[PDB]
Amino acid sequence: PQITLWQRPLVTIKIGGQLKEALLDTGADDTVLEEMNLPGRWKPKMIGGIGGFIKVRQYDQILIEICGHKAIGTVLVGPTPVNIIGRNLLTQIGCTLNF
Amino acid sequence: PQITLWQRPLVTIKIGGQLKEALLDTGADDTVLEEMNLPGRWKPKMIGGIGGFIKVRQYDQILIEICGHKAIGTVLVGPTPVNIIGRNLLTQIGCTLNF
Ligand SMILES: CC(C)CN(C[C@@H](O)[C@H](Cc1cccc(F)c1)NC(=O)O[C@H]1[C@H]2CO[C@H]3OC[C@@H]1[C@H]3C2)S(=O)(=O)c1ccc2nc(NC3CC3)sc2c1
Repeated sequence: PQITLWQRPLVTIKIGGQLKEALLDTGADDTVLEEMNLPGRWKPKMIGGIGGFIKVRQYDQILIEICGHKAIGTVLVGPTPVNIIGRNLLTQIGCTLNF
Repeated sequence: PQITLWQRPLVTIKIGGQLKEALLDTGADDTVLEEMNLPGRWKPKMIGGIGGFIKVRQYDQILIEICGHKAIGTVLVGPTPVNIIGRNLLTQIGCTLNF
């Protein structure tokens, strides 16, 4: 699709057997999801944003279906206020900005 | 232009007589710039992001030239780690996401 930006660019994702909504976020290097139940091992990481940092669990080689496209990569799970799809996965689905 | 997302989507902006770089950020509702010298009145505001909140100065009807396109709107100025162009201004320059 083409998505204009008059509203937040939310999409449906499927990850870990679960359906969620997430924001297509060109300002995010990485993908950060709300606390959720994922299988597998993970590693602790801290990440920064506008208001300081948060501790996240880093999961690698996770499958995520984003508005009907499949992608595999790193997903960070922790206390983010919004589910964010970052450039690590936006590149895999072929997303571009245009103006 | 069309911008792919293998690198951060940075652009040059001109605001308040000054040249800066900023990130085209579809995950940002509003535009948030580093502390900088802007003329005019402003109002205090707090905004939230991944790691808590920050206090910003809200300036309205500010002219900003973003990669060669002009836009007028609200700019929030405060301790953000990165200069962010949000959807309030991305819509004015006609920016879309595509995949
Ligand atoms: C600050 C930008 C630079 C980065 N952020 C991505 C922005 O798009 C976030 C998304 C957002 C939206 C809503 C709530 C949020 F909690 C967060 N928007 C944002 O703060 O906007 C603020 C501000 C704008 O107006 C309004 O609109 C939303 C909200 C409110 C006030 S990030 O989430 O912090 C991030 C994400 C991934 C990531 N990966 C990293 N990896 C390591 C470096 C390698 S670091 C890193 C940091």
